[PDB]
Amino acid sequence: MAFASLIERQRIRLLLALLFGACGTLAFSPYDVWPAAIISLMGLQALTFNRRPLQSAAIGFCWGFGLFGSGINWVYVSIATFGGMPGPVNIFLVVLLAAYLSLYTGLFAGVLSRLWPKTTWLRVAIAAPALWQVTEFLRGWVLTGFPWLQFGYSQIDGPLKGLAPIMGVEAINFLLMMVSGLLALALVKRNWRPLVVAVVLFALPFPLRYIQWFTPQPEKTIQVSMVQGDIPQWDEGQLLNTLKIYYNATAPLMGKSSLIIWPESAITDLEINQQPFLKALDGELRDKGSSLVTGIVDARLNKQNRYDTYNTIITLGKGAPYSYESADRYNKNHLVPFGEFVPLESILRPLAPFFDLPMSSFSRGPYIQPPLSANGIELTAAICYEIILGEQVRDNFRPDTDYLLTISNDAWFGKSIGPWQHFQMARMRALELARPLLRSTNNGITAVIGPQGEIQAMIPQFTREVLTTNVTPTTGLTPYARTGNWPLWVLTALFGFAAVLMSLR
Ligand SMILES: CCCCCCC/C=C/CCCCCCCC(=O)OC[C@@H](O)CO
Ligand SMILES: CCCCCCC/C=C/CCCCCCCC(=O)OC[C@@H](O)CO
Ligand SMILES: CCCCCCC/C=C/CCCCCCCC(=O)OC[C@@H](O)CO
Ligand SMILES: CCCCCCC/C=C/CCCCCCCC(=O)OC[C@@H](O)CO
Ligand SMILES: CCCCCCC/C=C/CCCCCCCC(=O)OC[C@@H](O)CO
Ligand SMILES: CCCCCCC/C=C\CCCCCCCC(=O)OC[C@@H](O)CO
Repeated sequence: MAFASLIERQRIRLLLALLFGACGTLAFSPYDVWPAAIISLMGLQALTFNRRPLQSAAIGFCWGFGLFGSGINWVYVSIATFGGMPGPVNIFLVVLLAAYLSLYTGLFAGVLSRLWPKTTWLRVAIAAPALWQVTEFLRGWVLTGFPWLQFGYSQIDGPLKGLAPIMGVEAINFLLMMVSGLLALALVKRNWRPLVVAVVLFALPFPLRYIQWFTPQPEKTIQVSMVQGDIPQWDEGQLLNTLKIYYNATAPLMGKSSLIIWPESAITDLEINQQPFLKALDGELRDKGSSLVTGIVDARLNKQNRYDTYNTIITLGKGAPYSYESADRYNKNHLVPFGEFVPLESILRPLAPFFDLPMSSFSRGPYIQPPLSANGIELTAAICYEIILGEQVRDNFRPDTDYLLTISNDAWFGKSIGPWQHFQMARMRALELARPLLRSTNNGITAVIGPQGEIQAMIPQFTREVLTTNVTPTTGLTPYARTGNWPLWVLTALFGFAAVLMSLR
């Protein structure tokens, strides 16, 4: 009898949930098995059927734990290499992070069955997508958020990619949970009608993939070069060898590439301390008709005679004469949680011994900043983690933007799937805004993404290489570039409002 007790059957559901959760990791790069997203969501919606809320919440937690425990544990690579803590602590911190994010899938499951206990199409097709949209927003907002592993991104090369330029990637998250909900409903109820509807709703967006919301601008085509210095991890001697690598790789490209790009924090020294190098390089670039965009750390003295330390992008050369007082620059807005700041650190700071506090704290640039301009080219900039924040990138985008720009350094996570998941989401921005995206990294993944998310050029990871190719700007506004998120939030409110009112009836 034991195998069939009520608690054992609940536990079986918890194990299955863990498995279905882990299957969802296969949807994202480098695995790119986009059907695994539909499989993972079908289990989440099937295993929560006919459960009390706290049971369902536990199922949603274990589902998320399988998803995040298997799709985010690459953060271990950075913790174990630079954290200085024993192995067990490092494992525990990774488990901790996955348990934290699993709270939001648990919240989704608990709320879904509490308000929509019955196995309906309303539950799986109306309430679930609406509620999923809410709990996923909270995951990406609370404590500055971590909106990593959103199944919509797995459709970058899939049947539903045509929806992203219209309503953004969250619209794909929305439809996937609806389509997966109906498939789950068809199987447990062994009924063909929800299957047909799921197939229609899933296939209707297919032709949209062929819409080109943009027009190429051939007369503005240029040769761009992206230097992948592949620099490992307080030594001037090594900074000089870093400028040597970048200068020597860049010098033969001046006069040939109109735009040259070094990655995040390529110049591993304060801008204040490199005026002679930067002015000399400015002159050489200007005298050959080339421009350089580069990452750097800028400790800027402020009104209060203190230093705001920014993660910065500077410009030099033709159409961007370098100057410490230039406004042709970009300061990272969204810092990496636990990388560039610790959440809640401002509140709990007065109690910390001064000697234990970090030497410097990173400051944040404004949420909206103008495009960078180099050699007459408009570049909407995002640094590293910022490229995953679709709404933010779209609010900095302007109709005159020629290319999206992202520079980053993903060496912290070595050979793991992290950099690939990051690269995957970056491509969704190019598709959302119908602009080519230039992605310059330290040791990968360095690539040019076309206006429909396609990989147009790329150099392999872990190589000291220059990616040189011709790139063409685009003009035109996708429906999502014009609107942003609010169309889907209306649809989410319509769905949410209609579902909860019927649950009250
Ligand atoms: C068929 C039955 C098999 C039983 C369970 C199957 C489901 C698996 C998902 C479970 C995910 C667990 C999360 C723990 C964190 C991993 C970690 O410690 O980090 C590793 C990192 O060091 C490597 O980079
Ligand atoms: C600032 C932080 C706020 C974060 C927002 C989320 C709020 C949480 C409440 C609701 C959802 C989480 C509770 C259910 C999961 C825990 C559980 O039942 O575990 C069972 C499992 O362990 C069996 O093994
Ligand atoms: C330029 C503008 C282009 C605009 C294109 C965007 C398209 C987005 C809309 C897609 C969402 C439709 C969802 C309908 C739900 C039907 C349902 O719940 O069925 C239940 C039944 O199956 C139970 O048996
Ligand atoms: C009861 C409350 C429990 C709440 C959950 C606890 C969360 C634990 C996770 C902390 C460990 C993750 C460290 C990631 C390092 C990022 C990095 O490498 O930085 C890159 C940066 O340098 C690029 O600029
Ligand atoms: C003791 C304080 C307790 C505070 C409560 C826990 C808060 C949890 C929320 C968010 C934590 C997850 C962030 C992981 C960062 C890895 C990443 O994304 O880096 C990739 C690349 O972009 C870097 O270059
Ligand atoms: C009731 C019907 C039968 C139920 C069977 C369940 C079927 C679905 C799930 C598939 C199980 C595989 C989960 C792990 C996938 C590998 C992965 O995620 O690799 C991440 C790795 O890289 C860690 O970093």
